[PDB]
Amino acid sequence: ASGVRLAIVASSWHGKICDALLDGARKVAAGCGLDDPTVVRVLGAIEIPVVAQELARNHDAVVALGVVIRGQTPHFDYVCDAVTQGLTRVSLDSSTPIANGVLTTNTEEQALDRAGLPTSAEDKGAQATVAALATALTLRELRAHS
Amino acid sequence: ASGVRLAIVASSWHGKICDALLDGARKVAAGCGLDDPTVVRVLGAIEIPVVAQELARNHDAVVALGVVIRGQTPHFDYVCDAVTQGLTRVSLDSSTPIANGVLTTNTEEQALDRAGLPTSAEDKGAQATVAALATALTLRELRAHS
Amino acid sequence: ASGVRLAIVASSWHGKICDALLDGARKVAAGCGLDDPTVVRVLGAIEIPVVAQELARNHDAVVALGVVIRGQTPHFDYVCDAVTQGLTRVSLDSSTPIANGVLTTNTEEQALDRAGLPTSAEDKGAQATVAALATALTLRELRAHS
Amino acid sequence: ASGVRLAIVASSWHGKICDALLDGARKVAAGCGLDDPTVVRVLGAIEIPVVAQELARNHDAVVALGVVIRGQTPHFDYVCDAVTQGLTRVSLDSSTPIANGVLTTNTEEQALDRAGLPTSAEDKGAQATVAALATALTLRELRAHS
Amino acid sequence: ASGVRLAIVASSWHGKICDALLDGARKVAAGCGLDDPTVVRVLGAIEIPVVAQELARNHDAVVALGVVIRGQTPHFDYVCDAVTQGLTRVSLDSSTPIANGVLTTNTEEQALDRAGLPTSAEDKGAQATVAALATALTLRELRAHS
Ligand SMILES: O=c1[nH]c(=O)c2c([nH]1)n(C[C@@H](O)[C@H](O)[C@H](O)CO)c(=O)n2CCCCC(F)(F)P(=O)(O)O
Ligand SMILES: O=c1[nH]c(=O)c2c([nH]1)n(C[C@@H](O)[C@H](O)[C@H](O)CO)c(=O)n2CCCCC(F)(F)P(=O)(O)O
Ligand SMILES: O=c1[nH]c(=O)c2c([nH]1)n(C[C@@H](O)[C@H](O)[C@H](O)CO)c(=O)n2CCCCC(F)(F)P(=O)(O)O
Ligand SMILES: O=c1[nH]c(=O)c2c([nH]1)n(C[C@@H](O)[C@H](O)[C@H](O)CO)c(=O)n2CCCCC(F)(F)P(=O)(O)O
Ligand SMILES: O=c1[nH]c(=O)c2c([nH]1)n(C[C@@H](O)[C@H](O)[C@H](O)CO)c(=O)n2CCCCC(F)(F)P(=O)(O)O
Ligand SMILES: [K+]
Ligand SMILES: [K+]
Ligand SMILES: [K+]
Ligand SMILES: [K+]
Ligand SMILES: [K+]
Ligand SMILES: [K+]
Ligand SMILES: [K+]
Ligand SMILES: [K+]
Ligand SMILES: [K+]
Ligand SMILES: [K+]
Ligand SMILES: [K+]
Ligand SMILES: [K+]
Ligand SMILES: [K+]
Ligand SMILES: [K+]
Ligand SMILES: [K+]
Ligand SMILES: [K+]
Ligand SMILES: [K+]
Repeated sequence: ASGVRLAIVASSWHGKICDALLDGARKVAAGCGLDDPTVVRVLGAIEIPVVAQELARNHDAVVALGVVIRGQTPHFDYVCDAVTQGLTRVSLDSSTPIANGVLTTNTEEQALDRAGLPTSAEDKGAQATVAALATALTLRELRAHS
Repeated sequence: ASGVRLAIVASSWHGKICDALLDGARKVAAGCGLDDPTVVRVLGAIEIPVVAQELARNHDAVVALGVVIRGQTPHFDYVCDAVTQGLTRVSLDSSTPIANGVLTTNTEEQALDRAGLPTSAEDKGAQATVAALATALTLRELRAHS
Repeated sequence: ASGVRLAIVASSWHGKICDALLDGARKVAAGCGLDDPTVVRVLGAIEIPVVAQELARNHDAVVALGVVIRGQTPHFDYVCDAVTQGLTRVSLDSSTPIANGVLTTNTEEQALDRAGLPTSAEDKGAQATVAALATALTLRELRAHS
Repeated sequence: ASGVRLAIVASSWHGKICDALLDGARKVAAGCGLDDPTVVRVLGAIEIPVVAQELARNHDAVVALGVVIRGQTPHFDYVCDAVTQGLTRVSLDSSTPIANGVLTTNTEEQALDRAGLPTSAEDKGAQATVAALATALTLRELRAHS
Repeated sequence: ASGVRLAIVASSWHGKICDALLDGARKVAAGCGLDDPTVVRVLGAIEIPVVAQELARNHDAVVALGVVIRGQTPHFDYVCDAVTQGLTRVSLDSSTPIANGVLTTNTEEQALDRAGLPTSAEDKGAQATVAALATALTLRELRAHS
């Protein structure tokens, strides 16, 4: 995937988990021959789509990373709705894969188990990056060349 | 339906169930006189809409196939929301039927029962392909000729 | 309403209830002076929006008819979400009333009770056609004439 | 506020409660010295957005009035989804305030208590009309002038 | 951030809490070198998106502030849906961060605890303003300059 132009936008709310997701995404990229993806940090998940929109103008794939954990109020629901609506719109507006590596969990324990920290069962940041690269390559093959 | 240009995009997440959906889809297409539909694989359901969008540009119908099974977190809900929002937008943007053969189940048992395996109650992949082809033929008759 | 150009698109999933809805729609149309509305059948509710979009280009109102009954899986929810998002978009894109006569029930008995059979409490097919025609006539009044 | 061009669109479903909302709306408009608002009736809440779209072309603000009361089926949910999606889209397409005076209650008593009868705790018809007028005035001040 | 043009739109439903969110927003802005953000008041949360849309034409970031507290009817859900859908669209239409500082809580107690009063656990008005400003600065760096 060495010719793929990859961007990663990672939210910061939930610093340690977000750092873990970003590390996983960056390692997949480097594993795939990309040592220099564009990496941008934003404060919360709601800020991701507008930045992803900008990044989609100059990249073949964008990986969105973040962590949303339910609390005591309906806020969780609306944060997640905004992200889903935003990322879906951006991908289709730009005809560019925007992989969703934004964790949406009920508990912190669940988020930790999915961030690819040392004891985690999985890494959604890494998975989201494979998805982004694989889709970019597939689109490259489907589009105009001769 | 021998003149209809059909594309099938299939998510890889639950590989065995996805293989089963694709088999049903392909057999329907072949029975209707189409031995060579455009078949594209993607990694996860979220990746389907952007690829479906590309395929809608030069096909009369697109069949989306995949399997989303609910787990411990709200992830299931947001994957399904993205797929719904995306496929709906793509079909209307492109004025092209995008048939939904993306299983959205609570259990693996339920998904298996709907993948048209020897013992399955039904085959969602075959059903979605019938729907895509029937709708394309209907649109052809509705539109400009002769 | 003899001057209004009416289309009716009806899904075939749950055939007898759909037939019942279509009968109610046709009777209202005839009563309002329209013996020959454009009637198109599709396989499932998900196929309605793209066909409604096509019909909206050539008609003053479209009636969407269908039956979606909840089963074992979350699939009901997303089918209904798709229908709602699609018809809403189509109505506003085309500035054309698209009446929602798509039943969304928990049981078959509920669906029967709203299909306007001899024993039914109401006829949603008839209701949706009144809604479509009334709204078309209202828009005709509000828009440019002399 | 005497120079704002106001339109009101009110659905007819639950006629008495719909009339109460409308009286509250008209009272506010008269109280603010408005030239007779454009008043349009539609059959059900789903018809409101397309008519509000037409009204927004010729008015500084639109008040949407209606009553949706939950029953036995999931249909309440999808009616409200459609209204929410439609009105939000119309407001933004037209850059015009569309005030949401559409009651969404679980019971008839709840709707009555919010419709501005002598014994009502609230008057949501009046409130929506205040919001419409205020927002129109705010926009006028924000936009281009001497 | 002294060169960023900031706008704040604040709903007046729940006056005291709104004032508190606004104070947090203004303090963050002042701390980052902005003493004079554009501040606009609206009556309800549903009015925010149309005003944010106007503000986005003339500003680098917009902070939406407000308070939606659940009551006895589903109406809370649809207000929050409208705000979520609206703000998300406005941000992407305008390619401008629209920060969501609209509290969505089950109780008045919860809203007070998130408004940054003296004994509050957090200040979401302050948080939303940091988000808006950080995202504007990020976008400035990503976009065209020499
Ligand atoms: O990445 C995130 N992850 C998050 O978990 C998050 C974020 N972001 N934001 C806010 C953020 O998305 C925006 O920056 C903010 O709304 C301003 O735009 C949140 O308010 N949250 C908290 C959502 C859950 C609310 C809760 F804290 F659990 P509560 O106890 O208030 O219900
Ligand atoms: O076809 C799928 N089928 C799926 O079941 C799926 C997919 N895809 N993706 C993610 C995938 O769609 C994207 O590739 C990813 O978000 C990157 O964009 C998932 O996270 N899932 C799992 C959703 C359910 C998560 C769960 F495992 F059940 P959990 O226990 O974490 O709640
Ligand atoms: O009119 C309908 N009415 C329907 O009830 C329907 C339809 N259509 N479709 C599918 C259909 O909308 C599309 O043709 C298909 O997805 C291909 O695009 C469905 O899958 N359904 C079934 C939804 C209910 C799910 C269930 F069958 F009960 P389950 O037990 O699998 O949850
Ligand atoms: O203003 C309304 N208020 C309403 O309460 C309403 C409306 N409209 N419509 C239908 C109507 O919006 C459209 O005219 C129709 O779908 C055709 O487009 C409804 O079906 N309803 C009722 C929703 C269904 C609830 C119920 F009838 F009680 P049920 O027991 O069937 O769940
Ligand atoms: O900022 C707000 N905060 C709010 O809490 C609010 C607002 N606004 N609006 C209405 C408002 O958004 C609009 O101005 C109105 O719909 C007209 O467009 C409301 O109806 N509410 C009340 C929502 C909850 C309703 C309830 F009071 F809990 P109920 O008991 O009626 O269900
Ligand atoms: K791109
Ligand atoms: K929790
Ligand atoms: K990691
Ligand atoms: K090619
Ligand atoms: K096509
Ligand atoms: K499960
Ligand atoms: K099969
Ligand atoms: K038309
Ligand atoms: K059932
Ligand atoms: K009937
Ligand atoms: K006129
Ligand atoms: K206007
Ligand atoms: K009830
Ligand atoms: K701007
Ligand atoms: K409460
Ligand atoms: K404060
Ligand atoms: K740059």
